[PDB]
Amino acid sequence: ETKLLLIDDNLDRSRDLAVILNFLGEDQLTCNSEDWREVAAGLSNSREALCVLLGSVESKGGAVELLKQLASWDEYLPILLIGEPAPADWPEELRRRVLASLEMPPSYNKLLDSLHRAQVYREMYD
Amino acid sequence: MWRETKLLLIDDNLDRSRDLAVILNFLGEDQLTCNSEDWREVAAGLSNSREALCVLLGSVESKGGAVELLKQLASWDEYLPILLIGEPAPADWPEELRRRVLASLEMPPSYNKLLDSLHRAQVYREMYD
Repeated sequence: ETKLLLIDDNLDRSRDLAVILNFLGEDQLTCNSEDWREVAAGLSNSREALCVLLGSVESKGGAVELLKQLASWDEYLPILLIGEPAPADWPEELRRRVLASLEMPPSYNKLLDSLHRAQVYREMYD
Repeated sequence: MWRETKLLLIDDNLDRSRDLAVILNFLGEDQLTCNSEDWREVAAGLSNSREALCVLLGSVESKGGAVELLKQLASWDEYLPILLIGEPAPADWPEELRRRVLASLEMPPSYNKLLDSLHRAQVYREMYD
């Protein structure tokens, strides 16, 4: 019984992403870079979070900093990039957790396939 | 066997209408979006009524009601199927109209029912072409 973790500072895209995820019957919590810890404290524990859906981080230290934090919160939490460049920028270590970099809106298939991939990833890593 | 088509979204509930557009956009389903006061104007931009696969119909605050709206749609093209969004087809309605409503979609829709309803639409279009 898991929830997706939707972390994206572009509010408009977020609202659209949630609409699609609800349509898809995929549960999710909606947070930004500033408040994601609070919202994530709503979950029993961290393993309730299947995957992070990540858009744009407008906080101090950017996506890479948010990501460092995510992996100290749960280093087995895989990431899904949506609507943002694939960055060769990121250190390999935290590029590792990024299952796929998807377009906005993602294709129906890519999205489902990638969520399936996040299922398996969590599972193999428990 | 085919031709290119578009969905026609008529819904005065604007937040629902925007949400529906996001979903259809996600689905790759070309569509035109309107409310009841401007639907004629928006629809005119089609080549003809036959490029409309079907109507997704929401709430109608038009002078009169959705019943009248259905009536105009029918005169326009009587083979143009209707999908009720967010509304069970009222048992109150007259069969000539009811005969055209193929499905009622709960909000937010199910992927499999939306697809099933679009399929019924296509079977219906091409039956009377």
